[PDB]
Amino acid sequence: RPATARKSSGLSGTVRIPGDKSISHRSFMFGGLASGETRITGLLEGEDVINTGKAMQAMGARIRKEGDTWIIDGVGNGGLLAPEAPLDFGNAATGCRLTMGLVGVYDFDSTFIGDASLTKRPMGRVLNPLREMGVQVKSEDGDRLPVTLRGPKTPTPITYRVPMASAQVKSAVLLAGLNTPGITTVIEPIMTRDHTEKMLQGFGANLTVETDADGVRTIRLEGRGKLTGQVIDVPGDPSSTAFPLVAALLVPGSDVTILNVLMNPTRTGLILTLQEMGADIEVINPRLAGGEDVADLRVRSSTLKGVTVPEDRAPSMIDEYPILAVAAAFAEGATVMNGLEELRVKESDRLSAVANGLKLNGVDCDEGETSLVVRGRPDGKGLGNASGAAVATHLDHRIAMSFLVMGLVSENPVTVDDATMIATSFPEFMDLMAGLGAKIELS
Repeated sequence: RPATARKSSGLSGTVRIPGDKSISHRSFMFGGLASGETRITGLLEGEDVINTGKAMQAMGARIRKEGDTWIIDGVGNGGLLAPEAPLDFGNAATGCRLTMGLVGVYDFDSTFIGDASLTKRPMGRVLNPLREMGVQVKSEDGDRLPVTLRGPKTPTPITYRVPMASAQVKSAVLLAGLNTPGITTVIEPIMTRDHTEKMLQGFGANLTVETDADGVRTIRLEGRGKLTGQVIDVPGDPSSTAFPLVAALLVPGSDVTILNVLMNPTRTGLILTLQEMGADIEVINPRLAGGEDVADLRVRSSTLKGVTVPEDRAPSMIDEYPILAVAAAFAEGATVMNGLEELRVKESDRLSAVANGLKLNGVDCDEGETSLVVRGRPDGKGLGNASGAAVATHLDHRIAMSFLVMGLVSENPVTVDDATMIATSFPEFMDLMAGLGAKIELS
């Protein structure tokens, strides 16, 4: 299902982006665990959230949705009730793993099952630390579902050095720490997404983060402490935010306000990069949501300037390299994006797709084994492709959307060989963008 974006006259509108999955998941989980009531609006009701909510309900949380608001009466930290049946996580690997972390330390049997897909996924990175806290683990093969957990009557807090920087493992251990007396500590070599830390604090947990000279982080959590209900308006998905954000910056005569933007630095490498590139992004109505920094962004057409993007920023914007590279195609000078680390543990996987799409669209860029270099053309002259040449998306929704955004600015249209994958990632993309005045013709 190819799609073509054509030069836009100027984007305008106020849009809200679908809630972030991670914050939605934690809001729902913490909402069910905390004492008191939590009200959530903007929830991304995806598999992880849904399945996690089902599990929280299975363990005593009272959940209901009224209007656009989910209302959760939590069981209180340490208040989880033994589930009467296995907790099926379908294909929600994240919801499954975090729930395991949360529940494994409870002194009741918990069985986790999932579909064929999730059942093949390794769980050991989460199961290992649970075992170290005293959890009895019964699992298949190389620690795969189905998994039965039974926490000890009293778990032991642990000081876990995440063998490998993982926000999820860190998250699983911290959640495990919640029902554990004493201080559970997670030490991660580099700061990874810290939504669990942020949201725990947002729910009243006694959690601190120490960072040493090397940036090594020591997250300490006082277990069995209180967690209390919160009013949470879930911030939007940063990666989805990226598109209208970049489109508004690039399409001249554009003035767009994006509501409820997550401003957590571990998720906003793109925004930070654009700001350095001189993006006219006005941060307004700053506030907190479940402990997360949130603001709305008033984005006006800007003249972006090339910058060098440090490899250490990549984690905070891993999925935004495609759209940043597109933004770079319209920025002054060159933009240098370093980090061959893992664009699939490669520096030519979909990294090549982006480079190729750019080239296909007249963009002067150089793809290396360590850095992608893009020399931009702010006025988009000569960019795009008048012959209708379609960018090979390689079933990558990020490439499809980034290049559709590109066509809103390039002198010549940009076509993507397929947009179907957009429905599976940011289905409201087409409507939101068209709503802003973007002209995207779908095959």
